Amino acid sequence: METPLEKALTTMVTTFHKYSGREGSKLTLSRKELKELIKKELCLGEMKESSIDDLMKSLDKNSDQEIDFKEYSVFLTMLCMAYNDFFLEDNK
Amino acid sequence: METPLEKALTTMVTTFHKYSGREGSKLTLSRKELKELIKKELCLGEMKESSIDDLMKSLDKNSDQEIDFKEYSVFLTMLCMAYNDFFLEDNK
Ligand SMILES: [Ca+2]
Ligand SMILES: [Ca+2]
Ligand SMILES: [Ca+2]
Ligand SMILES: [Ca+2]
Repeated sequence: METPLEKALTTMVTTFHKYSGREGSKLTLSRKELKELIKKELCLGEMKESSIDDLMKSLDKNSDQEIDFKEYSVFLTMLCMAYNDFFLEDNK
Repeated sequence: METPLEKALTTMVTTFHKYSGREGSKLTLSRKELKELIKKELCLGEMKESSIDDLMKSLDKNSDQEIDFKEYSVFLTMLCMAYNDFFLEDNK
């Protein structure tokens, strides 16, 4: 038995490991694998090419242009804060 | 239109603001709000009291004994790496 939150974490592992196998290492999202993933995973219109390549420059820790899981946790942090800050303007 | 990952992050924001609202300040998980949240989010059974008291003490960068949102992303990081390391014994 496993929660809808363990299934949420599993989905984050799913789109990560699945798209992380598009290129580079199978544990990294290259700047192409990440651009591929964001362009499917975040549907909200402004996921445009310079929005993603400047985001990428801030998600990455070293400019290797391969996103390791601890680089990728920066993405997950900002997105989980942004949906909270949305909820603070909607449920009020 | 918003993805199953945005709905996974929404689930995380929903459990978060609910338990992060349940003691101390409302954007922050106290040693009790966290011990609640973990034992609600993780069905594992090794989410035991001293495992959680070390985990809390290991999450709490600042020793204030609430978990701010940027403390809480460290929990989500360890879990997204642990379910990947699970997935690496199956989808090898
Ligand atoms: Ca890759
Ligand atoms: Ca990198
Ligand atoms: Ca609190
Ligand atoms: Ca703290």
